[PDB]
Amino acid sequence: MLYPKESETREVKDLSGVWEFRTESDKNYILMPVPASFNDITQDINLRDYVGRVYYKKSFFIPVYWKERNIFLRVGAAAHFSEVYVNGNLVTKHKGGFLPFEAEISKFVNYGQENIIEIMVDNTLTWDVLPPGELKVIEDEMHPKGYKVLNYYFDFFNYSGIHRPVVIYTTPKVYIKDFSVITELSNNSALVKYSIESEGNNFQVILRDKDKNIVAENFGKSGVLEVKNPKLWEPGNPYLYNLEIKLLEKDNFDIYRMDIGIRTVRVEGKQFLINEKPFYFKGFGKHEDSDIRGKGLDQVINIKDFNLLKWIGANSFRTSHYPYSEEILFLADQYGIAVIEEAPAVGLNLWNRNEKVFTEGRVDGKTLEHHLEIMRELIARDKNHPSVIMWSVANEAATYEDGAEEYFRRVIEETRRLDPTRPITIVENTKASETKVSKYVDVICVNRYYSWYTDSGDLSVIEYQLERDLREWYELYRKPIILSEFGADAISGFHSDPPLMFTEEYQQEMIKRFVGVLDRLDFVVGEHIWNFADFMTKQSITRVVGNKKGVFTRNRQPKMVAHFLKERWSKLPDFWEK
Amino acid sequence: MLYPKESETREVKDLSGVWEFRTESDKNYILMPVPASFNDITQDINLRDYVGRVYYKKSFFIPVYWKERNIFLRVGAAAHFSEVYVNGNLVTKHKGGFLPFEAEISKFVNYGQENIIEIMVDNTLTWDVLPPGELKVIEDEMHPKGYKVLNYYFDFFNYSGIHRPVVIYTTPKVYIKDFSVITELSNNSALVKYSIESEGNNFQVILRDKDKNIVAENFGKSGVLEVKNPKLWEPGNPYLYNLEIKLLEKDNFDIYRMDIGIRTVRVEGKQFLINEKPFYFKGFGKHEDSDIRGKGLDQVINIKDFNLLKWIGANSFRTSHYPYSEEILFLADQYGIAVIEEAPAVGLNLWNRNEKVFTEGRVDGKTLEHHLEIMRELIARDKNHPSVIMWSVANEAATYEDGAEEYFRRVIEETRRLDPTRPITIVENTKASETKVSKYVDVICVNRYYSWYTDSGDLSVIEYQLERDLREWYELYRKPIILSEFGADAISGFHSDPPLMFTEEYQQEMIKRFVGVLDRLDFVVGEHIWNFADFMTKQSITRVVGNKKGVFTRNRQPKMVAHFLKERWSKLPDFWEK
Ligand SMILES: [Cl-]
Ligand SMILES: [Cl-]
Repeated sequence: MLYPKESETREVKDLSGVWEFRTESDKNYILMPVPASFNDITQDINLRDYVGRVYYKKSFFIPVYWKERNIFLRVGAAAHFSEVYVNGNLVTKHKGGFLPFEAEISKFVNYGQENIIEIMVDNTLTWDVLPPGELKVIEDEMHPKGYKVLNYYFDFFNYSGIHRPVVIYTTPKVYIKDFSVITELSNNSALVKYSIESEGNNFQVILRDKDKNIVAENFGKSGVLEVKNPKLWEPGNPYLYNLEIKLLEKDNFDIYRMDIGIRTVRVEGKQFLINEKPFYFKGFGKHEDSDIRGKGLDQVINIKDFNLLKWIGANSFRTSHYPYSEEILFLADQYGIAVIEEAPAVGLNLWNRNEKVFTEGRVDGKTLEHHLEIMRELIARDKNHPSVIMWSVANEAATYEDGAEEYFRRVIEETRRLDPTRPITIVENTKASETKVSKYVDVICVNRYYSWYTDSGDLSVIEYQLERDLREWYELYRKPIILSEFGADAISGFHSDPPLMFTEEYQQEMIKRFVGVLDRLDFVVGEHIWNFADFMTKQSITRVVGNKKGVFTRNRQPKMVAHFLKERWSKLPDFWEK
Repeated sequence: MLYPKESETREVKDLSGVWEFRTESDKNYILMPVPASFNDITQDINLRDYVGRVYYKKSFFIPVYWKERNIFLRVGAAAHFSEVYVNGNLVTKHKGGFLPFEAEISKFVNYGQENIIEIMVDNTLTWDVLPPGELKVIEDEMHPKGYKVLNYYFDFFNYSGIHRPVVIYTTPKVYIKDFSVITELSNNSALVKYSIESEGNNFQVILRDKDKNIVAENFGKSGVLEVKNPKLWEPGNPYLYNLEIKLLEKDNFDIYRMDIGIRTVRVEGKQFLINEKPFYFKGFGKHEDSDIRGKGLDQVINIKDFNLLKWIGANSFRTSHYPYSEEILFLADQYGIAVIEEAPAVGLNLWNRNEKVFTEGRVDGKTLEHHLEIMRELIARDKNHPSVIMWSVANEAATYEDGAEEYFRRVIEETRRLDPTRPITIVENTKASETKVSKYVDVICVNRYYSWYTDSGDLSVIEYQLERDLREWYELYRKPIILSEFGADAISGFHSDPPLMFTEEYQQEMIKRFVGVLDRLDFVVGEHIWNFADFMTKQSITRVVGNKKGVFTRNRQPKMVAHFLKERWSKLPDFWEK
C-alpha cells in the first residue's frame, strides 16, 4: 500500500482533528485529538492507566462526485488491535500498533451526505502481538476484587490511541496499487529498475532531477531507467529524483509520484558500504514520543528533530523499537539521514534466566506468524525509501535460549527473501558467547551499559570491559559491529564533580570513555547513543518520570553531552576507512 | 562520660579546624576540615570512594599550668574504627562510628610545648560492627586484579572521617565522673533524684529555675531535690532547670552544670503518655547529612533544622539510624522536641528470604556483643536528656528469622535493665504476622511504602492496604503504633497531574492518603514521614543522587508536601486522646 498522495487523478481528505472518544461500555463521549495517544490528554488518571477498548467517532461528508471512484480509508497507526466501522459496517481489522491499514469503503458510504466513522482501539497486550505483554489478575490479601495489571517488559510506556493520521483518499477504478524500485550503479550511469502492480498495463514512467528536467523515461509496466551522470543519495548529499508513474488506459487514467534516491548498500568484511564507500554511523536510538501527545505524529516535532540531527552532526538513527511513521522516513530521505528500521520485537525477555521466553505459553508459533506478517507489511511499506539502509529484526530478545535460534532463523530468512537489497541486523544485549542468533545476521548491533547497570558509578571499568567485549564479538562473528546503545540517565540541571550517576557530567564522561574505546577498533563501524531524547516509560522506582538517558530533553533542548557529541562528530567524516 | 563543659574548675580546648590528612601507606598530606566526612571535600573520586584507613594529624600546645590536672582527649565520633595517638602513643581505640570516646593523656603530653595528635579512622565494614557490611573481592572475567567492593545494605552513604568535634578538656584529679538524674511527679511537687559517680564524696547540689532562682538544694553524693510547683518539660513547653553539682573536698574542687527537664514517660494500653497526657507524635526520620560536609557536625544546620521543625509544627523525630551528636540532643532539650534515639542496627537485612542474616558468618554472637556494648554506651551518654523519650533497638532487621528472636530478646532485655525509665521500640518493615520480635517491645513502629515500593504509581491501593495492615498489627500485639516511615521520592521542580512517581504532587498525595487512614485508627499514636530532608546514599539505579524522599531539600528548603504538613500539624494538638 502506497502513501496517500494527491495528484491530477487522486484526492486526499485528512480526517485528523477533534474526534469524539469514549471507553468500553460507556455512553458519554469526551473530545480527543487525532492523531495522539489518549493517555496524557485528560486529567483522568483512570484513563491515563486504562487497559481495554476505546472508541473514536467522527462525522464526514463524501462528495457525490466520488461515485465511480475507489474510496480508501487509511489509518496510519493504532496501538495495538483495531476495528474500523463506516456507518456501522466493519470495513477492516488490524493487529499491530505501528503499521498502517486500509480498506475500500465505497460500498458503505452515503454519497453527498453525512457519514460516521468509528474506530475501536484495544491496548491489551498478549504474547502473540509485538511488542508482547500479558494482562494478569491479582486477587490476593492486599488487592481488592478485580485488581488487574498489564505486565510488559519493554522500556517505553504503553501509550495507546490513534497515533498517525486517518485519511480518506480516492483513486480511479483501475489504478497504481504499488511499485518497486531498485537502484544499481553501472559504468558511469545509474539504473532505476521498476515494476508496477496494477490491473492496468499501459504505463509511462518519467524520472526528473531537482530542477524538473526529465533525465529518463520508459513505456512499460516493468523496466529500467538509465540516469547518465547520476547524483547519488547519501548522508551529507541527499539528492532525490522524482519518479512519475502514469497509467494510460481507455477508461482509466492515474498518476502517482514519489521522490527516490539512487544509492547502494552492501556489507563486505568489516565494512558497511554506502555507494561503495566505508560508512561510519553517528547517531541515536530514537522513540516516537513527545510531551502531551505521547506517540502521536507531529510534524513540528519531526522537523525540529531532523534539524537537531543535522546540528549535532548525526548521520543516522535506529527506529527503536518499532516502525516509525512514513512521514519520518520521507523526512530522512530529504535530510540525508540513514535509518535502521526495526520491527516491534522488543520485550521478548524476562530479565531472568529461570523464566523462558521462547516457549509454549509465551513467544511461540503464533508470535512467529505475527512477526513474519509484520516484516512483510514493513518492507511493503518502506521498500522504496533511500533512507532505510538496514532492517533490525528485534531488540534485546532472549537470544541465549535454544528456542530463540529456530524462531529468528525463520524471521531472518523471510526478511532476506522479502528484501535482498538491504543488510539485516538484530540488536543484542546478550553476551557474545551466549547468543544463538547473531551468527545469522549481516551486522552486529550490541547494547552495552558498563558502569551504569553494572558496576554502577564506577567509570574506571569501561575501557577494560568494553574493549574485551567488543573484541570477542568480532573474534566470534567476523562482522562489522555497531555499538547500538550506550548511555546514562541524566536529570537536566543535576551536576556534580566528581561525576555521580544521574548527573549531566556522568552521562558525558561515560559516553566519552565508550567512544574512545571504539576509535581503537577498526571493526566498529558505528556509535548510536541511547537515547536521542528523554521519553516516557511505565512507572517504577528505576524510572525518574520516564527514561532520562536522552541527549536532548523531551522538549528538544540539549544536555551537556549534546555539545560533546557535536564537537566529536564535526571531526568525524561520514565515510571513514578505519 | 559527660559532655565536655567549661566551668570554674574545667577548661575546654576545641581542636576542630584544619587538620592534615593522608590515606594508608601514603606520605603526602592534604588539608582536611574537622569535623567533616572526607568524601565530598576534594575532587579526587578515589578518595570519595576510598575504603580503608585514613590518618588525621594536628599540632597542639598544652599549657604548663595543666600539670596536676587530669587531661582528657575526646573524639565525638569517627566512622567506624579508630585509634588515637598522642605524640606517637596509642591512648585509646574505639569501635563504632556514632558514639564518643576519650582517654586521659597527661602521661603522654609535653607541657608548655608542641604536641602531635594523630587519629586513624577505618571505614571498612564487617558483620560484627553496626551498621554491618562486608568487603568483597571480585576477580572475574570483567574485573581486573584487585577489584574490591564494600557491600552494605543500609540506605545511606558510608561517609567516613571525624564527624564530631575533637576536644581536650581538664578536670581536677578528683572530679565529677558522671551522674544520673531521674524525675518523678509527687503530689503537687516534682522530685529530681540523683546519684553522682566520683572518687570524691562531699557534694552540694543546687537546682535553679529559668531566672537563676534556687528552687532546691541538697548535700549528698546521692539524694532527692524537691521542686514545689514544677514547670514540666514537654513539646510546646520546653522548660529547663539548671542542675549544679559541686564537689567540695580538701584538695579538690569541681563544678559541673547541666540543664535538665522534669517529665515522665509511660506507655499504658494504646496510649503514649508524657506527663500523664496522651501524646501524638508529629515528625520525621532524620539523618546526619548535609551538603559537602557529609555527616560532619554543623551547628548552623542544626539550628536551622530545629527552626524548621518548629515552623512546620513537628514535635518529634527519630534519630534514624544511629545515635546523633550530643549537640542535637541539647538542642532538642531547648526546643522541646521529643526524640526516639536509635542504635545503629540498620542493614541487618538482605532483601531476600534465601539469604539469612542471623546466622554464622553474618549477624552472630560477636555482633550481639557489640550491640549490647552500644546500648550501654548510648544510655550512659544520653540518660539525662529530657528530649529522649524512647529507645529504638534496630531499623528494618530481618525479624522474621528464627535467629532474630534470641538476638533481639537479649538486646531488649539489656536495654530495659540499663534504663527502666523509657519505653523501647524496634522499627519494622517485616509483615505483622511474621516478625518474631515486635511482641517484646513497648510501642510498635512500622514502615510502610504502599504505592511506592509495591504497586508503584497506584495511589488507589493505599487506604485498602494500610488500614488492613495496621489493624492486624494492633490485633496481634495490642500496643500503641507509630507509622514510623512513609513517603515517596520527589525531585524538586518535578510536577505532574495526574500525579506520577518522583513528582512533588505524588509525594504529597501519598502522604495525605496515609494520614487520612491514621486518623481513623485510635491506636495509632504517631506519624513520622520519611525523610526530613534529601540525603546521600551509595550509587544505584534506584537512587537519583541519593534518597529524594525529603520533605525539605538537602539545602533545607520546603517541597510542596512541607506546606501540607504545616497546615495539618497546625490543627493537630501535641496531646490528643484519640
Ligand atoms: Cl536504558
Ligand atoms: Cl526510602
